[PDB]
Amino acid sequence: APIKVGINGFGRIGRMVFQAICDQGLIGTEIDVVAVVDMSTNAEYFAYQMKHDTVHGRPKYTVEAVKSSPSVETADVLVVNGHRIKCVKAQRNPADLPWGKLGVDYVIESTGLFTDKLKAEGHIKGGAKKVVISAPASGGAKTIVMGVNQHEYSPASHHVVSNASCTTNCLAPIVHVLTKENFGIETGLMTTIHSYTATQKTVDGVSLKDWRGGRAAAVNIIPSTTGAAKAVGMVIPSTKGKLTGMSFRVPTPDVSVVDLTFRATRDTSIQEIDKAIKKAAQTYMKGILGFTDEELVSADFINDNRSSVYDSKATLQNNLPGEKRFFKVVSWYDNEWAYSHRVVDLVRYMAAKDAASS
Amino acid sequence: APIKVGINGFGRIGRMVFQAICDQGLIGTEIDVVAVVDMSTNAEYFAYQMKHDTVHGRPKYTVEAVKSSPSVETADVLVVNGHRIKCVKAQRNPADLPWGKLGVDYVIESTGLFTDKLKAEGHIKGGAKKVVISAPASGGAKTIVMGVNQHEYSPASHHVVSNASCTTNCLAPIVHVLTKENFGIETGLMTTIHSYTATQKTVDGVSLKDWRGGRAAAVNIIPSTTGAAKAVGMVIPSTKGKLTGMSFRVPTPDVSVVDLTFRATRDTSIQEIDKAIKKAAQTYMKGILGFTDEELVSADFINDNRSSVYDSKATLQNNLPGEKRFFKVVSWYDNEWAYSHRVVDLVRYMAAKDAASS
Amino acid sequence: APIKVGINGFGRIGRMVFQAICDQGLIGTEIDVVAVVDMSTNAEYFAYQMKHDTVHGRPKYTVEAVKSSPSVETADVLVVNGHRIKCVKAQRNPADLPWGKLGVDYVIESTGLFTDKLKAEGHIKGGAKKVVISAPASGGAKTIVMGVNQHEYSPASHHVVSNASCTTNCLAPIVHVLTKENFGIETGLMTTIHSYTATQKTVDGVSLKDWRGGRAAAVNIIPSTTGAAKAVGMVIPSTKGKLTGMSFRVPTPDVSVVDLTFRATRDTSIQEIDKAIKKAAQTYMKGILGFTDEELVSADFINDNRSSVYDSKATLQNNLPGEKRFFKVVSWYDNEWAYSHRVVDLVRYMAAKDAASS
Amino acid sequence: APIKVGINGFGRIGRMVFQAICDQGLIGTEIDVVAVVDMSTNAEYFAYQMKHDTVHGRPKYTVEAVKSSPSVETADVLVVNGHRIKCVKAQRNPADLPWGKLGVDYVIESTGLFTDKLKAEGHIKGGAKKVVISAPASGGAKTIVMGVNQHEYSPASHHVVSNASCTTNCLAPIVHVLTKENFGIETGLMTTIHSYTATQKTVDGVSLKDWRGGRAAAVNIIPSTTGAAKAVGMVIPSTKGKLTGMSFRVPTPDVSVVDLTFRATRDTSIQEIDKAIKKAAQTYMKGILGFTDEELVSADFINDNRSSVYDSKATLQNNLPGEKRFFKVVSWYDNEWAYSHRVVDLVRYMAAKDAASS
Ligand SMILES: COc1cc(OC)cc(C(=O)N[C@@H]2[C@H](O)[C@@H](CO)O[C@H]2n2cnc3c(NCc4cccc5ccccc45)ncnc32)c1
Ligand SMILES: COc1cc(OC)cc(C(=O)N[C@@H]2[C@H](O)[C@@H](CO)O[C@H]2n2cnc3c(NCc4cccc5ccccc45)ncnc32)c1
Ligand SMILES: COc1cc(OC)cc(C(=O)N[C@@H]2[C@H](O)[C@@H](CO)O[C@H]2n2cnc3c(NCc4cccc5ccccc45)ncnc32)c1
Ligand SMILES: COc1cc(OC)cc(C(=O)N[C@@H]2[C@H](O)[C@@H](CO)O[C@H]2n2cnc3c(NCc4cccc5ccccc45)ncnc32)c1
Repeated sequence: APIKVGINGFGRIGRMVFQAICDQGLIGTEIDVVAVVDMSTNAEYFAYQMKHDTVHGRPKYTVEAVKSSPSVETADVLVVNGHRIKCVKAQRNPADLPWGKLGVDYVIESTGLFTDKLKAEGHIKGGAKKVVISAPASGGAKTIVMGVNQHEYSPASHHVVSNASCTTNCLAPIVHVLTKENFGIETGLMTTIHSYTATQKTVDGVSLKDWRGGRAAAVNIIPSTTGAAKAVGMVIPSTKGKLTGMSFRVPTPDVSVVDLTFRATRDTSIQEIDKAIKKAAQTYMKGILGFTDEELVSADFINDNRSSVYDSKATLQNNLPGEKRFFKVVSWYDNEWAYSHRVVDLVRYMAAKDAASS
Repeated sequence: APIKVGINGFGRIGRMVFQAICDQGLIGTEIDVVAVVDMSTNAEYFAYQMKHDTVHGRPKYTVEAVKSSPSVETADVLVVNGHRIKCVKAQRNPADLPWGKLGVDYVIESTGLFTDKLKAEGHIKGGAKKVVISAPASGGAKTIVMGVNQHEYSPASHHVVSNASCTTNCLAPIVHVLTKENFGIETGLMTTIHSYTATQKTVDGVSLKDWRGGRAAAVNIIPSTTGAAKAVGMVIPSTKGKLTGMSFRVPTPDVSVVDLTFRATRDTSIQEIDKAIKKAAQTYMKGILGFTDEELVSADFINDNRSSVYDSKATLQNNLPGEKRFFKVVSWYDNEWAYSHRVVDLVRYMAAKDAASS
Repeated sequence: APIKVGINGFGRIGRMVFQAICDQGLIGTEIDVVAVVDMSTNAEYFAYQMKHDTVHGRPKYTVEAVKSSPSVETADVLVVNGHRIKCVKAQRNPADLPWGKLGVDYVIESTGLFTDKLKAEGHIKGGAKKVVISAPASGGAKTIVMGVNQHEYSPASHHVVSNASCTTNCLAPIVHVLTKENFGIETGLMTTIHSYTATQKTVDGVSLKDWRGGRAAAVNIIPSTTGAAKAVGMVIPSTKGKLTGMSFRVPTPDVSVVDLTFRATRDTSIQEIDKAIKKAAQTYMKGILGFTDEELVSADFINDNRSSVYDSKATLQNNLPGEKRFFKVVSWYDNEWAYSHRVVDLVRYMAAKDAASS
Repeated sequence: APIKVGINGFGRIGRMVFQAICDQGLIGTEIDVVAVVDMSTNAEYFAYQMKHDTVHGRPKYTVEAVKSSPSVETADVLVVNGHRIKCVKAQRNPADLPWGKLGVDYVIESTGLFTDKLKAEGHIKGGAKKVVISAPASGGAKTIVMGVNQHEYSPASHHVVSNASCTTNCLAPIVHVLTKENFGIETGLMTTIHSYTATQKTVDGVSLKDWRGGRAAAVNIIPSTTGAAKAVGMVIPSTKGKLTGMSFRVPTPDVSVVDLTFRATRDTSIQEIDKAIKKAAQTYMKGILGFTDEELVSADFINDNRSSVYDSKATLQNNLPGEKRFFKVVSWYDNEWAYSHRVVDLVRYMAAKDAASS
């Protein structure tokens, strides 16, 4: 029984998510992407965008654009590895979307305009069963981070779920084992050296909400606030009010790194922490949290699908010799690639669980 | 009698133009910028943007934001070197602008939405007397390139003028001395290595009109088209249908270079062309066309206000040993800074001539 | 009978060449890289450099560093896909290299210090049979561009061959078909928008020979001279003194594009030229010269091994409507990747022909 | 009595220092730069390098290259604002420099090859009096940070002084007031997002000592270690073994930022710390420690000569709501410009004190 999904909003996020599905070879067999929705239905343009990625290169699958009817002037259907995907026109209100008419049960909300629990529900009123917001959510939506708290998903209570953010998906895993392995965490501050994103400007532009955010992105180091710190508090309750952090947008199109500085509950050492993270990466966190012993740089993590990949050498070489409480942990993450795979993982999980409970 | 001007659209272009007025020390004495119009009237945000520029640095003048009335919650008035500038709320149709009520005679149209002669004329219906479009125009608007054909401006015939484009303001000067010095020009192809601009995207985004133009700007070499070639045909009629060119957008926030390859009418040499350009730069083109004998790079032309600055070394060293017809000329230009000064020079010219003819 | 090859100089060029060999799955079976020579014999460092590449990503083969004798402190042997490569200490004079002692017949001279025919011959005096300079040569060394004039290679006369440069390998193929298909070429000027290289500096630095070439590389458009223009005159005699060109180094780590402007001998059209290049690419130039009908950017050519891939849309869209003589041709090239594959192709060709003639 | 100074090593650092002098308008009157030493004496090249800077732009003073004798083929004398500066030939051993013969008392060691106390003393053996190493020093040399411990300079005991590093000159000031204002500092970890430098590579290159540091600089986030953390322990004794930090080299040619995370001794608040830093910046730290309330970005600090400029907004907005011990402090610094001005200030301080004690 292929999971009927729909993607509302086919921008960087949307496409990435779709590509992640196709990349995992789930298209057709496991997941059926009935359709994608956006301000345009020009399938030829979508194929172009999918076939060529500045950062992620060429896809391992075949993409072609065709016409639903030999009547239509411009393609409106996408064909990935044979499977057919419908390019549907966008709506101002999610409830106006023909989800029920199309047979879509799970809608991936990635337009960034419906991050509010109430507004997102519109998809269900449109005929959808479940909605997964590919970004932080507001309005009391269940936030989940694969590898940290997916077990808290309630098929009967949760209908609008949030996959949090890319940064949160990198920090939470670390914080998760730090607390689970009973290392404790009195308080902590994290800084993320983050690659610039679509919301930024090429040259100095307009940004009334975020003044710094409007400055030339690939020529500046741009400070910015982030909720990934507090958000982890929702996935890991015990950390509420103990964690906070900021971001530094820098001249890279993709891949970011987390720098966590925290104080432990009981005396320990950087070595202990090191081994515990590695051990977790090889056991209950495999696939989500990984690690490296190599002298790597951002470029080396492109297309790495782990939500968080711990940098052992960087960590061990930059802590106090015999410190027992104050530590710094460094973990990388492909802010685009990994997050996308997590959205897929979240959907498959929910679907598998929604079916199990019947 | 200070020229009463109004800037419609206060983005990069609008500000740069305004900064060029201030930088030239014309604010107040020579030019009276009665007001600027944008979707926002937040003078504090405008002050911020003017006081800090990634590429051009800090201004040589003082900029402060004040309140028209102590009642207003957020500053709506800009104070540059004592002169007061009004921050007015934008309108959908230029004709609704209170130009006449503000006493504005010359309007600088730089929103990018009224490049059409018919739409731009709305400012005049709004009360303005003359309009200068800070970009290429359509609908039969007189196009002028200072130092090439300002003498063709007709106070009684032209009311909506276009200052052309940055690139055109770089090529025209060259082509102008090439034809004036009777070198001739059978045909010519020009390629411009241009810095990326506001219309581009930080990361792969949406660009239906220009597909390549949607790719990550600071990380790719992006081919694009340019009308600068044909436009020079309107400023210099003799070149109609003889010129054409293309552009390559590269990873630089500012400063571009023009690579002109053309075939001369009569036998000559690159040394001849070289001496001529330098001669013209020192005489009838001074201030508009300049040149350099130094081993410079793009950064070296930041804040250079000449529309086009000829590169002697680069030219002399890259032509055929004894060629007599087929040549290549290289000239730099600060695509932001110079163009901005030109808009100011055009306004001052129009104003002086409008007044002279009474 | 595995070709015995030795790499002198294991820098960007040398490694790329090596990776090209391994990538083509030639390591061991077809080509035996007996050893690589450099200022360091630290195999662990070389492994690191080969296992991680900022631009080309991770290798498809396995690389491991081991010790020749359990005695040595630091590994001095590289093991790729099982094959053992010796890491040998560099020498001031190539004649001091143990080529004969190692059984090396073909030496890849890529240190950039022995581009002179006389100095390169030192390898032969050292025991080697043939020398391939992975760069433009001087001193009368035979220059060869695969796909254009490899047939002119003489196993008895040519012992020190030059693969030319990346730029020459992109332009020659084009020029080759232009002349072969009898399009003619009175004169021609080419400009290459080239990615920065190892010879450049991160921040303004020292470069007595090339003043401009010493300025911050990733933040400037840096003009420079190129011999790729004249060099094509040696591979395609008929073009001697007819071609010339220049380069513009821009802020990209890899991939460049050639902008060729030329005047044909007989009347023709850009469409004729377009179809001809596409035909040549699909026939006698397949593998060397390719083409594209897509709206691509530099990043799309990363890892493309064709010496030159013609841009059809960019070319057709930027030429004069009904021009018959003056044209512009656009072709891209992964200046690093493709050139490397050519070096390997040159070597295999030579080796096959040296054996045949006996 | 003009301070007789000599610059050994005229690279980025050297020039910067020399330009700092001229910029301050000290050249000639206060400081007499008798000469500069480097592998080359080509004054014309030096003038070029000084008249054009990718990051800092054009100089406010005039630079010209002349010949000591109308005999010499290439200029060997620099003429800034009239003052004459000799361009001397470099030596392998500092003791072989004609410092005594030239009348140079204070030598600025900025070659990076003589950071060792013992080797640097060679300048004094060459006839010099005092030596200032424009970089961290080893061998037990007195390290001083203007605004933090210049008073600890002993004219009779210290003959080889170290101005520390750019990063240390940024963190020290902050830590200084943190301790002086009795906020206390149990332990502290600092991360510095640093622009790339001359030691890095444009494309993946050779770097045996620092493997990651060899990777393409302007296209990666590169982790690295830094002694700036421990170094503050020598300038501020009470901080020994309490501080430690790391660095992240990002794609920016200049300007860096410090992210300090520390635990205080007694209960306090971020607001307290904020007001304290500002107070200190207006009083005893003026000229060394500055601050901003604006939404700035890296580019906004170019040409800022303060050793450290505290970011109040960034700081206040990214700490825990009611935290009393665990805090984060952010401060920018033009790693090139500021440090250079400090070197000059150190020299003027030492000279004024050397003379005072007689
Ligand atoms: C690729 O094709 C194009 C072409 C285009 O230009 C016309 C814009 C976009 C674009 O913005 N594309 C957006 C971008 O790629 C991504 C947001 O991160 O999702 C897209 N997007 C934005 N709004 C969307 C929507 N409903 C909202 C909506 C629908 C109808 C009217 C509205 C009026 C006011 C405010 C909202 C309105 N439904 C689906 N995708 C959306 C995409
Ligand atoms: C700096 O402050 C802000 C804040 C903001 O968001 C709230 C948007 C902008 C912005 O877009 N800023 C634009 C940008 O800075 C610059 C274009 O290069 O001009 C601005 N701009 C956009 N439209 C403008 C206009 N009339 C058009 C117009 C007026 C009224 C309603 C309209 C409805 C639909 C379509 C057009 C409408 N008049 C003047 N400046 C304008 C600037
Ligand atoms: C990773 O290993 C390292 C370490 C290093 O630092 C010490 C430098 C390099 C490096 O420059 N590496 C260079 C770089 O990778 C590449 C040139 O693009 O070739 C390397 N290279 C430079 N000279 C070489 C040589 N013989 C010349 C030579 C050898 C011995 C003495 C000489 C004295 C004077 C003049 C020439 C001398 N043989 C092999 N590779 C060479 C490589
Ligand atoms: C423009 O002028 C040029 C030209 C050049 O190439 C020809 C190299 C440089 C350059 O490297 N320039 C170096 C660079 O700009 C900076 C160090 O970061 O200082 C320069 N530098 C390096 N060594 C120097 C020295 N004595 C040391 C020395 C002197 C003589 C021989 C030595 C042999 C082995 C080891 C050390 C040797 N004295 C002054 N400046 C120096 C500068």
